[PDB]
Amino acid sequence: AAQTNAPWGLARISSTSPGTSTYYYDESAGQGSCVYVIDTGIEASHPEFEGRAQMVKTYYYSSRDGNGHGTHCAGTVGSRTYGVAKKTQLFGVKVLDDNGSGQYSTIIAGMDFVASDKNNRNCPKGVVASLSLGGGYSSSVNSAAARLQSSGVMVAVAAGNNNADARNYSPASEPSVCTVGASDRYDRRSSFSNYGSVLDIFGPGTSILSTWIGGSTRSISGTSMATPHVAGLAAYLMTLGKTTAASACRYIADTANKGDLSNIPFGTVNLLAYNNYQA
Ligand SMILES: [Ca+2]
Repeated sequence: AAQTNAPWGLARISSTSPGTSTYYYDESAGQGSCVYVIDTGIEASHPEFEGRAQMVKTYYYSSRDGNGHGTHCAGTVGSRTYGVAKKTQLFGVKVLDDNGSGQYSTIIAGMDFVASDKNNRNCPKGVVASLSLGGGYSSSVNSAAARLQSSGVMVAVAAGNNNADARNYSPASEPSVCTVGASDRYDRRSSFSNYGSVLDIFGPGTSILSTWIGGSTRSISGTSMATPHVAGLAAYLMTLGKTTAASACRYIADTANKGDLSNIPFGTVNLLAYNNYQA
């Protein structure tokens, strides 16, 4: 399949080189997979989700996304125009309030929720979780991310936006999950992207167009935006039968564009997520 004039990040993920604008992907499109977006929520009613998004949990007085952040992320995962996995099922878990904030304790609870909740969902091709959030190092937060992963969910997390070593952030520093740095359309490490040995992969994160609340769209930037590209990619690859929740991060690293990014600090992987799709 070919989507012309796609957001640059979608095009980049199906390309061996920067500077193209068409997104190429197998039409299976992540059908039969599920992605949990653990964030400010999802405006499920957005036309771009086509009935494939649902709120499953909130820790606040509402499950609506009163921010837009969770909605943007979900859109990059699986909206029809702005999504990597255009046919995946999207499940929203509101651990972050409408200011985008959340106590670590609620975030942990949300991770443990998904690990159980996938047993109440129909996801024959596999389960992915996209965590575009983080804070300072916490062993409890990392442990929760490690449980979610061990349970059979492909866990993708943001490296963080401090232009700093991600070892000092959680869940970014957890070894057993997929930690995702950000790049721009010229293949530079995004100026705010964290780095370090704990990163597993980079995805598009600068100037990323996706869905927003009020049924609109906008371009914003962050390792928050890179993460859902990798999450959507994993879901897509799982439906293709190429990989599984336990091996998807490795598989993506293995099949990545390699050595192509600039301003990657010494000791950080130079790998850009790539679907290796041959149209
Ligand atoms: Ca990691």
